[PDB]
Amino acid sequence: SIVVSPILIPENQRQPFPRDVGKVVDSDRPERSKFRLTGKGVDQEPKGIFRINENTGSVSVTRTLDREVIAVYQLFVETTDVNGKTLEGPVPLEVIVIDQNDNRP
Repeated sequence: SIVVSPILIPENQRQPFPRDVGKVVDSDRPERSKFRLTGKGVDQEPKGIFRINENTGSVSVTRTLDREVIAVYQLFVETTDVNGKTLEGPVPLEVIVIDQNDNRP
């Protein structure tokens, strides 16, 4: 089953992106299963902000972030087989935009 935990990433972080900021992993889904990531920040606006590594389940950010655009990107993950079928999910994944030495409290 997809195991996940809120990913708290600091806003304003700059390039070079993309960069892994976490890992969604499945406890038992087929070793062939590759993960989908979806939600505001992925395929929902803001689009193309977060992308998970379909195979590793590594959640990666593609650019900087700001807490006023979204305080929490609520993504949704799904385990998919090489058949493209979803065997698990959609499960939710939350990416919260934390500050860094108070970037913008």
